[PDB]
Amino acid sequence: AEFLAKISHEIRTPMNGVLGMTELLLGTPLSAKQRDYVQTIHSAGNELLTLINEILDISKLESGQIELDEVQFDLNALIEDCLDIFRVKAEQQRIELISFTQPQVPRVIGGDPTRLRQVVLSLLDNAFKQTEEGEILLVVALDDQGETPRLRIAVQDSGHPFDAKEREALLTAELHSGDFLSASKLGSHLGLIIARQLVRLMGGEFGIQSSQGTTLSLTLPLDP
Amino acid sequence: EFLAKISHEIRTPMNGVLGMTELLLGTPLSAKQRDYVQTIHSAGNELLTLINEILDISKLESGQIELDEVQFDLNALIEDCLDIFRVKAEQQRIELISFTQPQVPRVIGGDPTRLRQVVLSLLDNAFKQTEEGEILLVVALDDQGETPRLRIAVQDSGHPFDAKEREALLTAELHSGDFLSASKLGSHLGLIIARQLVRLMGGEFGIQSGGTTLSLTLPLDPQ
Ligand SMILES: [Co+2]
Ligand SMILES: [Co+2]
Ligand SMILES: [Co+2]
Ligand SMILES: [Co+2]
Ligand SMILES: [Co+2]
Repeated sequence: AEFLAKISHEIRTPMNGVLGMTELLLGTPLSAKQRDYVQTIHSAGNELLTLINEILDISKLESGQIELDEVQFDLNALIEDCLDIFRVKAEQQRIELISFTQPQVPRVIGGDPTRLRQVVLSLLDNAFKQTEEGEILLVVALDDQGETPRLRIAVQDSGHPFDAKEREALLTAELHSGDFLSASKLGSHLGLIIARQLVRLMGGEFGIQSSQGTTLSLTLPLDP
Repeated sequence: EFLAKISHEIRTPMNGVLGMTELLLGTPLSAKQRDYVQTIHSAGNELLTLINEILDISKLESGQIELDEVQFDLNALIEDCLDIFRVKAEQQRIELISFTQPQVPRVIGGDPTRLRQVVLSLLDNAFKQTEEGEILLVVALDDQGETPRLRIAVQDSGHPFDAKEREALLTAELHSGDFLSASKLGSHLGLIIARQLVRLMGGEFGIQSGGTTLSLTLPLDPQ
C-alpha cells in the first residue's frame, strides 16, 4: 500500500520537469506554430500530472498514511460549483444540465469538501461523455432506507447503459498499486474508479442502476 | 521491450508531449530553448520507463505473466541485441565484443521476446556503469550440475556494486517490508525484472562484482 507514496518524488519529479520547462518556454519568443506545440505540452502534461496526483492521493488514503478531512462546509455551494464547471459545455445545445436538491437535506454537512467535489466532478464528467443528446440530472436527496438518514447524491445520464460485467467491475473495484498504472480495456477509466474508492473510504455505498441510461450514486453517512 | 501495457490514460498524454518535443526540435530554437525541449523529451521518456518497470515487477511477482515455448535462432537473437547497442558504443567510444562457444546450439526452445528483454537489460546496465572499458557478452554452455545448461553473461569494467547493492539485486521483492531504496529503483529496476524473468524461465541469476559480471543460467532440452 505504501510503495507509490514512498517513490512519490521519483514519479512527480520528471512530470514537474516537463511542466517547468513548458512555463519557461512560454516565457521565451515563440512563433505561433511553436506556441501551438508548447501550449499542447502544457495542456497534456497538466492532464497527466493531475492524474498522477490523484493516484498518489488515493494511494496514501488506502494505506493508513493520510486521513480524510473533517470540516463543516456548504454542501449546496459545493454542488453549485461543480455544476458551474460543466455549464459552459452545457451551453452547447445537445445537453441540458438539471439539478434537484430535496428541501430537507442540510445546507452544511461535515466531511471532506475537496475530495467530495472530486467524486461529484468525476460522475458529472462521465455523464457528459456518455451523452450525445439529452439531459444530465444531478439529484441530492436524503436516504432513509437505513437506520438513520444517509445523504444521497446521484448523477443520471441518457447514454449507452452499463452492462452487468462493467457494473460488477466498478462496484467491486479496489486497485492496489501497480493496478493504477495498468491497462485494462474493460469498463471504466481511472477517475471513476478513484472516485468510487473515495466513497468507500468516506464510509459510503456506491450504486450503479441501469433502461437507456445509467444512474451512478453515492450514499454517505450523516451525523444526526 | 516491456511485458505490460500502461494505461492509455497515462500513455496518450505522454505521447502528445513527446510528439510536440519532436515537432519543436524541427523548428529554429535558441540554445536555451533546445535545452528546454531536450529536457522535456528526456523527462517524459524517463517517467514512462519508470512506470513501465513498476508495472512489470507487479505483474511478475503476481504470477501474471506466461512465457512462450517456441524454437528460435539463439545466434540471431544474440547478434541483434548487440546490434542495438553498437550505435551507442561508437559514441561512448566503447568496445563491445562477444563470444559464443561453438558447442552452443543454434536453435533452442523458450520465449525469445523475454530472453531478448533480459539480454537487453544486462547490456543496458553495462553501458550505464562503464564510462570506458570493454563490454563482453558470452554465450556458452555450462557443464556443472546434472544436465547441460545455457549460460549468458555480460562483463563490464565499470564502478561495481557494493555488498548491500548486490544483495538487494538478488533478494529484493516488492512485498518484503521495504522493497527497495527510492534511489536505486530508477537506477536498477530493470535488473530486478531480468532476475524475475530468468527465475520464471527456471534459471538462475548471478552477479559477481570486484568491474561486474551479470550472468544467467538457463535449462536446455537434451540432445
Ligand atoms: Co522521496
Ligand atoms: Co500553467
Ligand atoms: Co456496452
Ligand atoms: Co479513454
Ligand atoms: Co525520441
